[PDB]
Parts: sequence; structure tokens; C-alpha cells
Amino acid sequence: DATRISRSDFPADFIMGTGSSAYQIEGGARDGGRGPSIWDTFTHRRPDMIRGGTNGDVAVDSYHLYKEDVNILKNLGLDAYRFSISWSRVLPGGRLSGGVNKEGINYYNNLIDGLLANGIKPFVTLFHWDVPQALEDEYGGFLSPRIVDDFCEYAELCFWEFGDRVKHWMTLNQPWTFSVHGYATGLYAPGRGRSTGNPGTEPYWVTHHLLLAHAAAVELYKNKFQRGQEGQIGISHATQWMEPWDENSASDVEAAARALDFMLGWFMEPITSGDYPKSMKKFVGSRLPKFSPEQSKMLKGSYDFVGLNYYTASYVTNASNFSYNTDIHVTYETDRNGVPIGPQSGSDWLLIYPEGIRKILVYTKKTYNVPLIYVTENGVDDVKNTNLTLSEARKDSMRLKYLQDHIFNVRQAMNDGVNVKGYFAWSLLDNFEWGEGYGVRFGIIHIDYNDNFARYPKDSAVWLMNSFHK
Amino acid sequence: DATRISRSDFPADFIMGTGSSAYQIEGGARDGGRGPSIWDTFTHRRPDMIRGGTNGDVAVDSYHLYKEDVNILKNLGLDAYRFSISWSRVLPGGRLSGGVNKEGINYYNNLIDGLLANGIKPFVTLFHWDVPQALEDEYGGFLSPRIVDDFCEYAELCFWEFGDRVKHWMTLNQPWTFSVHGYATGLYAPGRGRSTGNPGTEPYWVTHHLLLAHAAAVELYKNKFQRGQEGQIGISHATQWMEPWDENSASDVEAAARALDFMLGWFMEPITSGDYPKSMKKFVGSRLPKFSPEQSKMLKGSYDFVGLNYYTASYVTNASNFSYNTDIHVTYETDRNGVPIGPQSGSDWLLIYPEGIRKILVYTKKTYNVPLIYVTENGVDDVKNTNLTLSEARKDSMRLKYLQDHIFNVRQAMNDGVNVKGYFAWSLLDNFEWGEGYGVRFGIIHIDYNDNFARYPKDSAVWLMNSFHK
Amino acid sequence: DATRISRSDFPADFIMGTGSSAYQIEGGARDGGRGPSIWDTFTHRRPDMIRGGTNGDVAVDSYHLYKEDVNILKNLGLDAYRFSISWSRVLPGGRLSGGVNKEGINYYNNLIDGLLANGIKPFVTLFHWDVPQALEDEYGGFLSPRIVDDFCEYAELCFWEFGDRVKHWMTLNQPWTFSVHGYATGLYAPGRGRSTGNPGTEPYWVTHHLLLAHAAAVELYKNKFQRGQEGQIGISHATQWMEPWDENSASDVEAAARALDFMLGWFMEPITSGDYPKSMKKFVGSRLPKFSPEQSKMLKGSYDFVGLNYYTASYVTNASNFSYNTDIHVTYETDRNGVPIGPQSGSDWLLIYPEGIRKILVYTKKTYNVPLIYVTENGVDDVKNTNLTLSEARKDSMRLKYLQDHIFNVRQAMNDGVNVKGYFAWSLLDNFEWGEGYGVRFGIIHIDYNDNFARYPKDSAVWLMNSFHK
Ligand SMILES: [Cl-]
Ligand SMILES: [Cl-]
Ligand SMILES: [Cl-]
Repeated sequence: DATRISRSDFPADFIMGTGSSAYQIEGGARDGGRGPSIWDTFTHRRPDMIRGGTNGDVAVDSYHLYKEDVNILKNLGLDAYRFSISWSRVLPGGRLSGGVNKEGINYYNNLIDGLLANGIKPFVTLFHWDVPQALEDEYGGFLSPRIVDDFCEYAELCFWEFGDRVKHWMTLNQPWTFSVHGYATGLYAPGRGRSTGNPGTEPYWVTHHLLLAHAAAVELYKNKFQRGQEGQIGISHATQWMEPWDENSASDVEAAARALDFMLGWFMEPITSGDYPKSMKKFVGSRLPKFSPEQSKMLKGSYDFVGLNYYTASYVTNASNFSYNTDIHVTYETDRNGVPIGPQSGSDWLLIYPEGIRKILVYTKKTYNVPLIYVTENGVDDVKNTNLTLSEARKDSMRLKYLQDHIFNVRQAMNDGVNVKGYFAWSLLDNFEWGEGYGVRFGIIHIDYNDNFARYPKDSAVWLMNSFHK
Repeated sequence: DATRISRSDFPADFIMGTGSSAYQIEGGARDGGRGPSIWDTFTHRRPDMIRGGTNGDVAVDSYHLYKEDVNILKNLGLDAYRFSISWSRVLPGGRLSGGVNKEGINYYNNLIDGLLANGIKPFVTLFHWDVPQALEDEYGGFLSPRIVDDFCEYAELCFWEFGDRVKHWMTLNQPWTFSVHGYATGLYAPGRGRSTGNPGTEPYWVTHHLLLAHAAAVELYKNKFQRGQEGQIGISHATQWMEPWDENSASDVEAAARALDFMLGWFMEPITSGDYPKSMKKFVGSRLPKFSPEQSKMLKGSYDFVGLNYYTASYVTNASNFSYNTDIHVTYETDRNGVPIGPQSGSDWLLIYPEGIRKILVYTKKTYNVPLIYVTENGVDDVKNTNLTLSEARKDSMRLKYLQDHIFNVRQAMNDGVNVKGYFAWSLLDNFEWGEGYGVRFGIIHIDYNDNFARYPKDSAVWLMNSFHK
Repeated sequence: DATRISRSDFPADFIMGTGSSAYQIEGGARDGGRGPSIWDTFTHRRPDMIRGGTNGDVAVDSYHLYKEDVNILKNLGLDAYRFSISWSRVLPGGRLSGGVNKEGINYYNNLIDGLLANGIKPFVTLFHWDVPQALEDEYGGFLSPRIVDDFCEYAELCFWEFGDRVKHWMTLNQPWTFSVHGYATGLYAPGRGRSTGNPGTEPYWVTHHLLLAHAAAVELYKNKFQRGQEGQIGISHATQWMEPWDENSASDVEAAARALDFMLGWFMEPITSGDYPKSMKKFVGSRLPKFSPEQSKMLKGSYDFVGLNYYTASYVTNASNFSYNTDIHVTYETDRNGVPIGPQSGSDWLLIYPEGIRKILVYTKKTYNVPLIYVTENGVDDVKNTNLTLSEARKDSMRLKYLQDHIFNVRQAMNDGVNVKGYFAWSLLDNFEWGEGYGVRFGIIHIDYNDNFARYPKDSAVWLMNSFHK
């Protein structure tokens, strides 16, 4: 029974925490010497692209309120906290010649020491879509392959400064989303894809550059730091369970496996065997870059653990110039015969399907043979309602049930022999939600935008504390 | 012609200025020992009643940022600034026994010395709807005639603490809107009359108590302070020009006179003659309270000057249990034949009718014989649009035309013989617009809610500085 | 013999301590954003009701001087300190929508870390009569059963913020005195029942709501916090030993049982059996509210331990519109023949009867079967005398004898089989004594009201340190 699930259902080394990302929570966008990211420029030059015409300038000010956030995490009582570093905060010109920003570095050391002073293990993510505008304007950010070198300098800087305290690193979080919405749909920064953009090619380049960035940085950590710092490095991928519309149509079973390949295979096959997946080569063909064999040699096996981000699920079936969206040759369906795959959440794109996480997990271990996994994101948003008062606003029953159901399923995947080491809820705080602006609330901690971002736990947080404290 | 209007069109002693009110700009709702006002409880207990479900806990933070507001005022170059004191900031329990708050007194004293250091004359308003919650809760606030004594204590504090430097006082601003929307429509705080409220009776009592509070405070100033401090005291009234829908229908002409009577005569006749206006006794009859004869002697001529707030105008015609709304027996028309009385501002209720201000002024002078008038409010709101970048956003041509046409008409009124002494635009800053929340902008100074309320002048501010500097 | 009593007469796990309550010591009534409690309004609106016409605006200033109180506690050497949180300090509008006050939370967190730095265990009391004025004014406070929900929000805040370090909680202290003197005699705040009050009904409702607030808060702790924080929760009851005026009159014996029933059974039977005591239903009958059966299921056994506050004792005999006072049908006798039950303290209502505490303890164990008890209050007041210099003033032999005799009797009770876990003297400091104002001194630490509340130990403090140090 899911409602009874608690810490003692898990092995003792199991890790529990929460998560944020720098641009969604920090604010202090032009403070302490930070330079502009592509999200800074996107939200300020294309306000029409954001619900409310808002931006992350202040966000929820974890830049100035990080001490409260740490006190929150100490009360919450979980093992670990996952956050990301703002590239253009530590290097405002993105590359070394641009300046090294001591104040930015001091911020993260203050963050990291606060966490450890309180027994909370930091899990740090080098990159979460916030590309320094300077690198974007000079050579097209991740379009160009120069990005690998700059990224590598940025990475080395973080390892040298923080690697004595941070022992768990991730190069990238959710690169899929950065590629697709950055360059295919043009909904996220830099906002490209109808030169003005091209959903047929750019996404594939960008992803190509992301993966070399990731593999270069892991070679760096592994050759220069790991022996002396003794940490571990890995990466974090967007996932979504893909169900065959018709369990029978062996052709649907195929539209589903293809939908995987194009989402998760696109990143996981490279770091597994040094190459993209067949289906992708087949359907993309010559628009899809190749790896030199030293590149493959570098990618193949570039990680100590993998993190999976899981929210939702879908039915897949087959489809009927060029674009990533169409290259997949599938159609997405939400119901079989009038029945949705699961109930809606506050967000119409998000259907609740706890069994999906069990599946995605088992699939991953089976298809790619990963020996160590973390779930690095999993959570749900609140129904929008500016009408509720706080005692109402905080009873977040759906989220609570969502957490218990997904955590129960993770536990099942383990029984199936998937070696999962921890689970992190998304997100710690309500925060900036990219194109959605401040309207969507994923926090286990509630935030009051009308009164300096006062923070208050929701019942999910009290429940996490009480059920998983240690 | 209007666009050429400048300070040299007016006499040398004429005064130009801008204005705000405490709850709309201050924030710092619970800082520096402020107690809660009825606007605090309303916005927090009934967020459904506010666009966005927002409140003025932070507002545009003038509580902390006033040094900046003062600098803006010094740059703007106008003679004067009109602001109001938050009753429950200085007396957080509303009455003396509730505690005198030194820190809130220190705040206004800093504001005031700050303005005086810069050559800016302070015009101060004791009351702008922000009734101390403690008084509302103890005896129903302006429902009870207890309010007259408490209001007097409050006023005497202010004169004692500030009267050495403030020389221009106003007891109430726009009492009309308070009565009507507080007690007839129930749209504003305390949100009554949509016991529980009675649109037929409460508005008339509230208004009755407002006027006695005003007259008691004026007797107090004049008997106990005027000789030593040598200030001047007055009051500010909502007004709207009322136009006969059909200039020919002597019946329409009268509906228009009656509509004035119930808006402006309701407050003006008592301080002129000691009594309510004839038409209101007729149509409201026995539901309309009466003044003892010593009350009338206190009310009559209880002011050194009067201010009028003008925004818009209207066509009036005759109408075909009880409520203030129906007691007027008029109907409101904008169109005289699908021909609107004037164009829309960014608000559909505000229609631009510059000659309105000229007429209201001339009417007030003739009907009530006021020897000295200020226009204490006048302004317009920008079209909403979260899509513009600041360079576009600050180009506020409508407002700029609006100001010149209205200021031009004020000049006319002075030619017509009205003694107008000054004119304040509304408002200085974009701010909390009551039930409209933050979505409506009246400022000559733009505000960026996304970036700690950064202030930036709009072309109207620039124009006012350039044409009226001194 | 009593005078030789020392820590080595007790088991090793036995706990000694001292205590205060928030409104009696803190002061800082309007500092750090505290909101007003009913004791604030009562003392300020009805000063005639307080000896001297004084209030606890400053009290003995522990709000500012707590570092000093902490040092005193470290010097005193006892295991524990019992204090209470001021509801309206943490939530100045009493309910969440009223604002969460960080600064009041920071205050208790400093107090608490301060005590823990010094090896002193904090025992914390959520409620000690200081009802937020905002709640009293909105819906009559503990008159309404709304209070149960608000009280629960409050309690959950406290457990979330402090429960990582506070491991010993109490929901209410001395609810009896609150009901009776708040609502029957009208002597204490809110001062009712001497509408307007009704000694016949309100006390019974107040008490009814107190017990539901207590039981809701305990269910909350036990279901949402206990597992993660591992604390313990309980409650503290007023008690007085009731002695049969004539040991022979079986009728007197019963008046005594009935007098207990109406003081202690009134609170104790509900948390023991789910219901009021038999005798109270009989004599109060239909005026006594009833528990739905889920209420009784929540109440029954709703505590981890119970504390008893004992001061004095009394002889009871039978008595010959309605009020709590008369419903008891008993009369109180001190003299058994011009032979007083014991000598006077500095207060004529307090008569020294050490075996009282032994009997009350044994009775509680037998009648209600509590497995775990603390004596949470016990102390005596000095003879008034503004004539003594400090060297004389601090020689408090009566108190010192009083403590030894009572502590001796506690030891007896443990021989008699009662499981007493600790004992706290009352109070640490001389302080605000409610209707008695400052004229009455219960402190083991003297206070000099003439010289910023300088603290100085009295011989009893010295003795307690010397005999009970650890
Ligand atoms: Cl370089
Ligand atoms: Cl008073
Ligand atoms: Cl609430």
C-alpha cells in the first residue's frame, strides 16, 4: 500500500532529497558580478514569450535568502539537495578571458558550506540551459563546437573551487529539453526554429555539441580530479513513458520504442556504445552528425551514474519540409477509447501515471545496462488558484499522493533488480517556470509572491520530513 | 493651444505636484511596527476580490525606497508632493491606548525632512481609506460615531509631530469612494452591502461620520495649532462631470444636477451650509441622518481650501429594497448616439473629457462659493500590455496628451474666474490600484515589478519637468 | 527529613527545572513585529482591573535580555527550562493569512539554541492565555469552535520550526484558570461574565474548545511529526488539594470529590475516557456541551505525559441565575476550628500545605491512571515590602522551606508508586502576575524594577543549584 511507504522500506544507503536550478530560484541576475545568460536576454527581449511577460531577475531570491533555504532543508531533514551553478555567475563572459568572478564563487562556497554544516550532501549540476550570453553572441553557443572547450574550462574551474566538498557532479540536466525547445519548437531560449533557425538541423547539432561537452568534461574530471577528490560524475536526462496505443499493433510497440530512441536513446546510446540509435539514423539519415572514432571512444561509458527525470506518460502510435518533431514519425495519444492514461494535474500536459516511472527505470537498465541510477527529478504542479488563502493553498493533496505513488513505484523497480540509489523531488521551492512564468507551482515549499517570497511548507514537505527523515 | 502649455502660462505662486497614498506605495505592511488596516485584512481574507489575488504587503516598497522616490521628485522639479499618513503605522491599535509607534513617526519625519532638504513642499493627507483594523473590529470603524474621537487623537498626534514643517493639511481624500464602494457596492474594504451590510443605510452613516471626523479635526487644528504652526487645512473630494444626456430635456438637466448633488453635494453642502443637499433629503428622506445644530455650526465653513479630484465625465438621464445606488434615480449614458462622450483610456470606465475639469471647477465655484481650490488628483492609466519592453512601455503619449489638455482646461477655469492654486497629477508612481491590483498603471514613473520595483520616468514625467520645472 | 533533600534522593533520569510564560517575562509587546494578545488589550483598555494599572509592555524585558536569563540558567545548574511561545509573536494576526513573523521565529530559535548550547533541555508550552487579539475580535476566540483550526495551524508552525530541537511539548498550561477567570469571574482577560458574558454557559464552551484544540494539536503531532522528530506531547493542569472539612461527614467527603471533579476532572476525564465527569453532567446537566463520538475518540488518551501545577489546598463542604461558581455546590473552608489548613504565604489565598502535592499526585494516578507525570509548577510568593534593601530582600526562607517540603512530598508520592519524571519550580524570575501586576514575586531570581530589571539570585536559587546541580 502506497500510503504507508517510508524510509524503512529502503536500504540504509538510499538517498532522499529535493532540487532547484539556478535560473529558476536565484534572482540577483545583475548582482555580485553575474553576467547575462540566454534566459536573461530571451525573457527581456521577448516578454511576449513568457506568461505574464515576467523574468528571473529576482525569481525567488535564493541569491539573498539562501540562509533561509538552508534552514528549510535542515527542518525538512532529507539527505541531499541538488542545485545547479550559474555558468555566467562564476564566469561572466563565459570564457576565462572574460573574467573570473570571485563574488560568484563565494556565493556557491557559502551555499555549499551551509549545506554541509547541516549534514546535507550537495549534488551539483554544472549546466541547466543558462548559456552565457557572451558565448552565444560570439559563436552561437552550443551550435558551434567551440562550446566544448569553454565548457571544459568552466567545468575545471568548478572542480578546483568546490571538488573538495562536492563529491557528486552532473554535467547536464535535461539536455533534451534544451535542444528541442531551444531549436526545434523555438519556445525556450534562445528561441530558434522559425539564418533564423532550422528545426530540421540545429537541434541535432546542439545535441551533438552537448554530448561532446559532457564527454570532454567527464574525461577532465576523470583524468585530473577524481583520484585526488574521489568524487563521481554523471548526467541527467528527460524521460517520459511511451505506451503503445494498442498493446497488440506490433506496429505500435514500434512507434513507442522509436519514441524512446528519439528522446532518451538520442543521449543514452552515445554514452553507451558511442553511437546514435539505429532508428534515428534511419529516419534522420544524413542530417544526423557522426562521431569521429576518438569521439565515440570518449563518449562510450562517460559517466559514473545516470539520473532520470520523470513526470508523465503517453500513448504512441505511428504517423501518416524537415523537422525534429516530424522525423520521429509518431503521434501522441492521451486515451484509449475515451479513458485518459491518467488524471490531469494543474497542468494539462501532465497526466499522472505512477507506473510509468517503474517502467522507464526498468527499460533503461535493460536497454542500456546502467549499473547505478538516481531519480533526479519527479514532481507535479498545483492547480492554479489565486483565490485561496495560505492555509488552503498549502494542502497539496494531489502532490502528496503523487509523491507516494511514484516513490512506491521506484521501490518496485528496485525489486525488479534496478539498482536505484536515491530519489530527488522536484522542486524544493515554487519558482520561475520558464515559459509559464510564476503561474505554475511545483514546490514542496510554498512561496508568497506578494510578501518577499516568504516560504512555508506544504503538507507534502511535512510528510516527506515525517516519513523519510534522516 | 494645449500642447504649448507651460509654467509661464500660470501665475508665479501657482503650485505643481504629484501624489500617492500610503497603502498604494509604502509596503512594509508588517514592518517598523505598523498595525493592520482594513485593506490589509480584506486583501488577505478575500483575495478573490482582487485582480490577481494580490495585496499591498510590499506594494512598490516606498517604505524602504523612499530616498529614491525623493531623488525622483528632486529630478522632476515640481513644487510639491502630496502623500498620506498610514493611521495604523503611527498608532497601530488606532487609538492612543493601543501604543504610539516611534518608528512609524520617524519614517514620516525622514520623508518630510528629505523633501524639505530638496525644496519640495509636503501636502499631507491624514486619511485615505486605511482604517485601523483594531477600530473596525472593536466598534465597526466609521459605522460608529466613536470614530470621531479616535480620529481626533490621531490628527492631533500628526499636527504635534509634523506641523512644524507640514503647512498644508487635508483630513480626508475622496471620502465618496470610501462610503460608496466600502458600503453600497461592497467592492472595496471593508466589503459590505452586496448583520452584514445595508446599501440603503450604512453608506449614509459612514458618510455622516466621515464629515464629523473631518469637522472635529478641523476645529481641533484651528483652535489648538493654527496660531502656533500657521498651517492650513482642507479636504479632497471625488468628482465626475455629469452631462445632460439630452441638453434639451429639462428633465435630463435635473438628473444631472441630482447626480452631482449625490456625489459632490453630499460632502460639499454640509461644509458650506451645515446641511445635506435638498434633493437628497427628498429622495432619501428619513434614511438620511441629521445634524444637531451644534454639529452644523462645526461643519459650516470647516476648511481653508478644497481639493477636487477629476478623472472622467458622463451623460445623465432620469431612471424609470433600498440602496445608495437606486436612491439617485438617474441612469448613466456614455454615448450620445453611438458617439461616446470621449475616447477610452486603458480602463473602460475612464473616458477622456478635458472640458469636464473646466466645468466641475466652475460649477464648484458657483454652487458652493469656495474661495480657494486645488486640483488634487487628475491622471489616466496606460493600456495594459505585459508585452512591451521598457523603451516602448515608457512612451506614454495618451497620458502626456491627457495632462496637457486637462492642465489647459484648468487654465481656462482660472480665466473663467475660479481661484485655482495648484494642480497635482496622479500618480507619481505606478502602484497598487485597489481591486485592480498591479495590472493598472497610473504613474508618471514606470515601475518594474520584475526587478525590485526599479523606477524609470516616462515621457510625461520628462515633459512635466521640462515645461513646469521649479 | 525535608531540609536534607537533594538530587541523590531521586533516580538518575529525574529532571529539575524552572519556568516562565511568555506574557509575564518577555515584554517587547510591540517589538519585532509581535501582534497584540487579549492580555494586551485588557491591561490597556481596563487598567482599573490591574493592581497599579500596569501591563506587560516591557514586563521584565526578557525579549531583549534573554542572553542574561540564559546565563542565569547555566549558573543555576538544573536540567531544564519551561517557557511558552507567544502565539501572536509568531503569527501576529493569529491565523496564517495574517502574516508569518520571521523575526519572532528567530527570537525563539535564538532562545532555544542558547539553552541547548548550555546543556539546558527546553520544555515548551504552545499556549498560556495569550490569545491573539485578531482571532478574539474576528470570531470571539475560544468562544467559537473556529479556534480549533487556527490553533492547529499555529501548532504546526511551531513543530516545523523548532521540533528538530524541542522534544517536549505541552499544548496548554492551566486551561482551568483561563476558563474560570476569563469567563466565570471576569477577573482575567477577556474579562467576561461578571451579548456580554454568561458565567453559566461560556466557561463550559471555552473549556470545550480548549480540549478540542488540545486534542486536534495532539493528533497533528502524532500523525505528522512524531515519527520524524521523536518528541513527546502533553498538557498542564491547575490543581488544588480538596480536603473534607469534616473527615467524618460522608457528605463532606463527596463535596471534596465533587470539587476535584469540577477543577481537574473537567479536563482530565475527557482525555482519559472521552467524556466529562459524571458529577458535572448531573449538576450542570443540559448546559454542558457534548462530544460527538469521533471527538471522544480523538480526546481519549491524547497525551504522552501530564503535568500538574500545585500551590495550595482547601477544606470542602456542601453548599446550602446560573454560574460555574454555583454549579459546583460546595463551600470552601480554610479553618478547621480557627485552625488554618496551613500558614499564609505573602498572599492570603495561598496556604502552605506540603502533603497536598503528595495527595493530588497519588489521586491523579489512581483516579485517571496517568503512566507519566511531571510537576510543572509549584512555588510561593514573598511577603510584599518595598522597604527591604536587596541583601534583606533576597533572603527568602519561606520559599526555601516551601520548596524543600514540597519536593520532599513529591519524593513520597514516588514511594507511594506515582511515576513522577520531573519537577519545575515556579517561577525563574519575579514577573508580571496578571491582575496582581508587579507587586507579587514568585521568582527564585529577584528583579529590580527600579534598575532595568537587574537580576539577582535569592537563597532559594543558590540552594537549588547546590542541592540539585546537574
Ligand atoms: Cl580564453
Ligand atoms: Cl484611549
Ligand atoms: Cl487562513
